[PDB]
Amino acid sequence: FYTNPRAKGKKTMKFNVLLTTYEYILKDRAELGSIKWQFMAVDEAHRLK
DNA sequence: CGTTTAAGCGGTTGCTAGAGCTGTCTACGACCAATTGAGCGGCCTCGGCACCGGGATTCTCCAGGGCGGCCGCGAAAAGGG
Repeated sequence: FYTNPRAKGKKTMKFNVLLTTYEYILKDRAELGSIKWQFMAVDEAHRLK
């Protein structure tokens, strides 16, 4: 995730696109909600109906 | 300890049960008065068990009649002087 993971400060990102599923969104919402996302793409949006 | 499997969580999709609210009404139960008949106590009487007097029935005992054994006793046959 982090370009500088050993630093104690605000760590910048290293990746560009993160592919995930719904289960790990509901499992790791605390570790993924504190990221300033620029774009979001949700496949099979009828699950979000 | 290795492996499988089913619990846990999230999700669909419609209908129905049930809680809550508002409204109406009707049968049902509280209430009261008059009444009376079912419950509690006593009083009287019979069914059955028991007590007492009287009469019929069977078992035990005392006395009479007959028979056996003794007690010397006494008439009689045989021996002796």
